[PDB]
Amino acid sequence: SIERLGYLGFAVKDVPAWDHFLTKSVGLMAAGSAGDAALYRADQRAWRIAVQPGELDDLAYAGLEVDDAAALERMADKLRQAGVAFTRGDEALMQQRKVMGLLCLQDPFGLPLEIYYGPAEIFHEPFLPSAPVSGFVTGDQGIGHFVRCVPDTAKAMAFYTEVLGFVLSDIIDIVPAHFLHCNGRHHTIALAAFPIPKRIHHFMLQANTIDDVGYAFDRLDAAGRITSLLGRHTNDQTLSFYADTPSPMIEVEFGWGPRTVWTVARHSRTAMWGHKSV
Ligand SMILES: [Fe+3]
Repeated sequence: SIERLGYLGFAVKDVPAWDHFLTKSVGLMAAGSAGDAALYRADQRAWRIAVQPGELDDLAYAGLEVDDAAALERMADKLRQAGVAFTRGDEALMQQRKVMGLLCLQDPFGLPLEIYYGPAEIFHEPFLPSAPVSGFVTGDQGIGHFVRCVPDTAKAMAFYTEVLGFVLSDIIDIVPAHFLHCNGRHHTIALAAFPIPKRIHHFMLQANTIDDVGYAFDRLDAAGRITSLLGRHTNDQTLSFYADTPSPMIEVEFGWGPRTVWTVARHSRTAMWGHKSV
């Protein structure tokens, strides 16, 4: 029943660094702020990534989107029937997130998830990137995807698939990482039992052309943030590179051209070619 990943919020120590990193390096558009948070756009939505101060330096929340008010109610029922605790968002939160309905819960292991419907769009104020990027691929596939580090894969799997309704695409023995989808995007969430002290390992934005990626690589390289050379994944075939975010241990992946989802298969390497570690 979850349709797609629509937005992400980070609680970071260096907001100045995050702002600069998101605009000048990644190419997102600054969209003001909501509360203590600075907002950034990637398309027509009023915002896609929120950055706020915090000693946490990690992903503070994930917005999971559904198509209408009724579907939101159906998620309410599903969560209750599955016995998962949740809370309705109040007027304050709803207008801070610019959504029309909002259920708040958390995955086991502690990641705050927000299920919403009716987001705000601003077409009269067309998106203008802060760095040279022709555009991002969002739409029905949502904002991108992230790799959630969890202590127990089977427990995380059951929740994401059984209650949230994600479906497995395939596995890669990196620790077997499990990739799940909830729309055409090969994966919106990947679950892996990595020994890092973080909620996620990385998030990924998909650009329209290979040049977008090439240009971004140079921008991030000049900043000294590259951690992975250009490459292409085995399972979704995304062509990308990885770079360090201003928050230690969390990284970004800028990619292009992934295939869309189907049959579960198993891969032994994450890279088809490339992706050499730097
Ligand atoms: Fe990825």
